[PDB]
Amino acid sequence: EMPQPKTFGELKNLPLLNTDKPVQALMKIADELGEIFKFEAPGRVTRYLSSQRLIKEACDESRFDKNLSQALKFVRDFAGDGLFTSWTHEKNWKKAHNILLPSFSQQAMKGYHAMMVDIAVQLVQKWERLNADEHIEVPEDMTRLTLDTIGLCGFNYRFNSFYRDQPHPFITSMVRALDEAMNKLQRANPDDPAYDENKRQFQEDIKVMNDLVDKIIADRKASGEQSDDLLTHMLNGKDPETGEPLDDENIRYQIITFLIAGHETTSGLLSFALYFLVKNPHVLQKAAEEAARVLVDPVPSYKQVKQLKYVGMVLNEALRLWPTAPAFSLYAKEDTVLGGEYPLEKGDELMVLIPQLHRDKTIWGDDVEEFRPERFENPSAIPQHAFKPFGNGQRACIGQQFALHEATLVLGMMLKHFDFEDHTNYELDIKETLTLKPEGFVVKAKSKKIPLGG
Ligand code: HEM
Ligand SMILES: CC(C)C[C@H](NC(=O)CCCCCCCCCCCn1ccnc1)C(=O)O
Repeated sequence: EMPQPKTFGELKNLPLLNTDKPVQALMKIADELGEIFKFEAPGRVTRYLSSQRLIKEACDESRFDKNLSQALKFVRDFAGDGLFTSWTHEKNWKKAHNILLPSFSQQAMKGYHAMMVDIAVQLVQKWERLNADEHIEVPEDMTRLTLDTIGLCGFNYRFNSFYRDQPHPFITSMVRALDEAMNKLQRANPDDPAYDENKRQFQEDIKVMNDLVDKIIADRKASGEQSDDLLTHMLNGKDPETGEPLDDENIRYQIITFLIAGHETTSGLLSFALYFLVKNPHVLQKAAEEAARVLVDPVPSYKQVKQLKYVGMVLNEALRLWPTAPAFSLYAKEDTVLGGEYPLEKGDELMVLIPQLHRDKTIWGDDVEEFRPERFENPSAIPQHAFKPFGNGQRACIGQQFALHEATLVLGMMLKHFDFEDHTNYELDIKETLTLKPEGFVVKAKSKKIPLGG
């Protein structure tokens, strides 16, 4: 049979998720139980997969499709039928996928590059302007950068995060809505009066988000201004298959979806990469040498960013150890046998535990906990389905090239401009929300005093 972790009577395994750090908890469970285990809650069952052997089968699109976990279902209250929270079989999934894919291609990154540089220069200037006795709050600043980059490149909206101590009200509401959504994953009687306040606040937070986004869309339609950004493409684009464009409601859901993605999910990659670099100074030296050799102009060009090969290896190795969207869910399309040993019925759910997959010793060797960017020196020597930080197949991350372009640009500029000090000898503490973050990660940066382009 299938291993299963400890139970809590009629609550089955559900209380195991009643913790601050559920993914880390599930990883320990996988260390104990192996490549597959059953996880039961009242009314539901899912099987957690950790091995490349089984995950490669799960990633066969003829046999399994993307499932929406209860978490994703609660988030759908504000992300709607945007790309991330739609079923593959919903008309609006393929329609938006077809309309938006060209806006996310490697070719599209050339068009976003200048505005990415705009926000990256704001980060570099902030750090240049700190006084000698000060320090950097890494995740907080990386989030300023990533949120502002998606707002600007995406929809020509400036959140102006570097002008703020307290988040923009939209972000306050987005974060609190996401927290509420995932808090509901632990409530016996959702309709209890105790939760009346939570509900009022949730609706207020949804309205904050909708009002801003709907205004952004309406203002653009009225001006007729042809930016050339995601919003332009969504307003103008037609799905080649149906011949139809997106409606304004779905465009709003896509914008909210991109803003969530571009927040701590993408800034976590930068924060973990810097964490590993400061903990591995020889690797930081290699990466800084590439940045200084490649980034020879006052600001980076698109071409130069594509030449930061070792920087991209550092980012992939950070995604290997701490993928910031650490789990995705699948369902069986039909009755099928997994791995020649586990019979599944149509509808049965699977979870892919990505940090565990990325520690499969039969793929990576014994040293899986070492931070060694050289594992990605030839990124096509990596076996199929061994490395999945951006999900699978047609339901993989549409933002992968965007996230990697901004992370590579930013991290390159950081390494060119500053030497870094782990002045507190920071102890890794990974906070979990929808994403992963090295909470309390701080450094000091000493400027190399290299001028920036204006
Ligand atoms: C390091 C950064 C990122 C990582 C590791 C990541 C990871 C992932 C993963 C695992 C999925 C599959 C989700 C699932 O199966 O439930 C996904 C999907 C998606 N991501 Fe990303 N993501 C990142 C950044 C971004 C960014 C910056 C954007 C937008 C600007 C974005 C937009 C999306 C969208 C829209 C989907 C759903 C696409 C579809 O199903 O059609 N992501 N991402
Ligand atoms: C197996 C789980 C116990 C893992 C845990 N997830 C949740 O509690 C459920 C929370 C997931 C819901 C997130 C919904 C947000 C939808 C928008 C995502 C945008 N995005 C991200 C990546 N690319 C796009 C965790 O991640 O710590």
